[PDB]
Amino acid sequence: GMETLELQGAKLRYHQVGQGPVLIFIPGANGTGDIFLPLAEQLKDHFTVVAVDRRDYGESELTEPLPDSASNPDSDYRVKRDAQDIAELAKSLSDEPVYILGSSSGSIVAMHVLKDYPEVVKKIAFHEPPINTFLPDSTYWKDKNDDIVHQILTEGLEKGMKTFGETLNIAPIDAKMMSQPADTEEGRIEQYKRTMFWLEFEIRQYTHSNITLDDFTKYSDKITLLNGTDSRGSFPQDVNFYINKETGIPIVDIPGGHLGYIQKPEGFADVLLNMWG
Amino acid sequence: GMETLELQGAKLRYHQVGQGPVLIFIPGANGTGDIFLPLAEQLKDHFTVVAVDRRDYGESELTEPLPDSASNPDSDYRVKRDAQDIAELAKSLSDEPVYILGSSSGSIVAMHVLKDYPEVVKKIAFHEPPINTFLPDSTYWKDKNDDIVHQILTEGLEKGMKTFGETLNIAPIDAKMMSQPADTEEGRIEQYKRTMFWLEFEIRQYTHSNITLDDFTKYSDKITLLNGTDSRGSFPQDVNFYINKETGIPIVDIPGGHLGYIQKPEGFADVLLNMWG
Repeated sequence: GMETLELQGAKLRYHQVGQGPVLIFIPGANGTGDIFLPLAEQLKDHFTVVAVDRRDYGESELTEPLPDSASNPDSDYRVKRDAQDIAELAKSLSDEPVYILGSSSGSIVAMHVLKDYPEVVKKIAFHEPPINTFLPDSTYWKDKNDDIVHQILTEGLEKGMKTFGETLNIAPIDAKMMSQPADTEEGRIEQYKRTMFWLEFEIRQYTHSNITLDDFTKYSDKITLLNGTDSRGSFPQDVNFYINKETGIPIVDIPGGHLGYIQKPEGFADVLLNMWG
Repeated sequence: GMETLELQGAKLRYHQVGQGPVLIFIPGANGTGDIFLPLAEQLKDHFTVVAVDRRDYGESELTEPLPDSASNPDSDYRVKRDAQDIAELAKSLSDEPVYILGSSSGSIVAMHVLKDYPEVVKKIAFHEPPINTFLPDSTYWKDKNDDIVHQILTEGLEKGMKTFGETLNIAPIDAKMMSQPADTEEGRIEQYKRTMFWLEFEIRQYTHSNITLDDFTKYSDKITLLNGTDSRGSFPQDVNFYINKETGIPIVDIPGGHLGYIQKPEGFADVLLNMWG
């Protein structure tokens, strides 16, 4: 089983194995203490090894939502919160100061532990830290860092709905508006989760729904098949062409492309109104 | 404000505007009824226009978790659930059958409405549906569909931690293991959310933490700077080089690369044991 320390705002889960003085390992960008278990196995005879799931990852769970300003690139809430987690964890296990090793972003947490709770630090190791703040060329790296983040949020969205549109033969215009990044940071990540949910839970399950031609001839007099006039050649229109030629349901051409209801709202209306109004 | 219909397992939110017979619009892959508002504005004088947030998107909220088998590419739970939402929505607003238009995946929902609740369907329109099941070449498109999904889950993970590793000058080996896709579907999307959380809430906030050289000289006798021997040249090691040359904290070389604690667990141990044991 996995150990639990209940602290302010989170249930902190850790692995613990061995005998002796306490050795705490703080994980980097992966964030889970399991990456240290093959290391713990070697040291188990000489230290009580503690490998923590930092509070936002793995078996740890938040009992309170992250403060809203945590998304601000400048916030320091999470890194101080993680360091207090480690100090509180050391105090729960040992009456003397403990050994601490951090790697990558975990060594940055380790830097904040020494700075703010040195009383728990007997000895400490910083393994390959990527912090840039004190470097004479800090600005160069901080700006490089902000650039790739903003890139990835924007480029990840459009890269998926392109190979897709390209195999479905949709108009480039149409893929653009569909994978148009939102005008905001949270709205970019907002849109980003939807797009993943749509991938895993919608596209495969719906395009292979159990629908047959008998589901079109049954009430075929109630149906209309709509093709946009800007998006000829796309896979969706070939579907309509097949339904039409096997069932006799008419195809009505309607302005705009695959998003014609919002591309040409007035023309879409006029066709709908002529159809049903 | 936005309207609410409470149904089994979800609070279904919709927009409603206009006068006359009911016109329901079912959104496609974006999943939210707001995409139809410029269209509703044109029809508002001739229909009561209803533009639904399908239950997994937007202002709609699940009151029960999706059934676990929803992630199976073959599941039909969500598409039948969405169609029942529409039938229940039509019944709540109109004593006579209503007009229904679906687009893209929403027209696939519309196909399931006609099939299962035709009593609510007065007239119905399928706008450019991407369903392939009944086509003579179904298999060709279904297999194309599964391919891009499995691609995107795998290729999205590694594409971000490459431009990153390349600007931080980390060893290719090291980027590989860090953006190594998990051996499972949920574990690929599992790892995938962590990676996004790490982007937005960790990398910028930690690498620009407020740490100065005085946070290294203060208890510098307790500190050790660790560089892996396989990852020379990377940005993290230049950080250590700077700390070392400004403060006198020694650098201990330790086997493995940026993930040496798991790459060379036995060698990492021996160096740690010689250091502190």
